[PDB]
Amino acid sequence: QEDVLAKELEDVNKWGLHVFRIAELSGNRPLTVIMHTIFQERDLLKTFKIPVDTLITYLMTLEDHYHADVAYHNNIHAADVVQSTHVLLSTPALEAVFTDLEILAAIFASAIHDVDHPGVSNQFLINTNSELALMYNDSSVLENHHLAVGFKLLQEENCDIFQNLTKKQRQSLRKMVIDIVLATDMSKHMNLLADLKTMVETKKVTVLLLDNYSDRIQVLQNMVHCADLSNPTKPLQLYRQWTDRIMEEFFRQGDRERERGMEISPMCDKHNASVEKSQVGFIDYIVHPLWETWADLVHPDAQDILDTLEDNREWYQSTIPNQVSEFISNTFLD
Ligand SMILES: CCc1nc(Nc2ccc(CC(N)=O)cc2)nc(-c2cccc(Cl)c2)n1
Ligand SMILES: [Mg+2]
Ligand SMILES: [Mg+2]
Ligand SMILES: [Zn+2]
Repeated sequence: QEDVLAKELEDVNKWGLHVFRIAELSGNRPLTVIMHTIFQERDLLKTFKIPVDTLITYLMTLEDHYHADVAYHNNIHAADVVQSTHVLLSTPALEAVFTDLEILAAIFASAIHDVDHPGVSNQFLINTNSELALMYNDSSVLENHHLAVGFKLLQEENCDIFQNLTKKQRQSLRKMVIDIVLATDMSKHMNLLADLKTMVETKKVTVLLLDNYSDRIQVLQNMVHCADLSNPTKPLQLYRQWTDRIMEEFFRQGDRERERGMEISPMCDKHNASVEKSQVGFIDYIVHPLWETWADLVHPDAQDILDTLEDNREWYQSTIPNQVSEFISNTFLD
């Protein structure tokens, strides 16, 4: 089994890693083994003097605080966004652009970005007056929680993977990670995309040239957001599993809504679902516009990702036997 797991991990730098197989082979530890592999490959243990046992202990605890019973927002998703961010960081157009600390920030933000997700949306938590929505005053409720948990876990026994960073490095990493994870709040999508467009319009090359924090952090925010919305750009066997998982999670939120006598949210009604038309809409109004802009920023590095996305759209279009539009307006606008 150890030999087979290592053969799968050989694809860690490739778009389309068999992350589900890795989850099976690791005894459901895809986040831990993927993060460890990535930390080794990028020499981040040596650079930031992170003891290996400390890394593993944090990683295992982080992974335990992802909910295994939640169908999509679980440790397998987290592992995937980590690995996708890892690949995007190595695109040719960004060679030598980011420091090691910025790289660590992006990867760490990706690892914690959904930790302790309950499998229901921000709008559900707000509308049911949940404890979390009360704690966070209705704004980026989940994302503020993921951050709080991700950092609090560093305080458990032998979990402080940032113990040998300088005070300035810790502060700077924490500021970046907060900015990145808050930008994963889906309601920020349109503003993020607008800002990414504007940056592409004024971009300078030599490989991209990024002069200031503001431009660098924008690119990292968008990167991780692209990684979070990367499933439809993956090989179709992977995409299809991610779609089945997200619909299961949504339909479960619908069932909770139904039991409380609430109006069933768009995309959450298992009795009135249009899975394939809804993916086509998601790709057309959200994922293709974002990834086309990312592809411009890194031109021509992301051409194959775009082509896969377009092929994957045709497949869902071809398997069709209020809701999309209401879901989009409520989810991706401020
Ligand atoms: C198969 C990949 C996938 N991922 C995401 N990601 C996503 C969208 C919204 C949220 C917020 C939430 N409701 O939890 C979270 C993730 N959304 C979808 C989706 C599904 C149906 C319809 C739409 Cl517009 C989007 N599909
Ligand atoms: Mg999230
Ligand atoms: Mg409580
Ligand atoms: Zn996510």
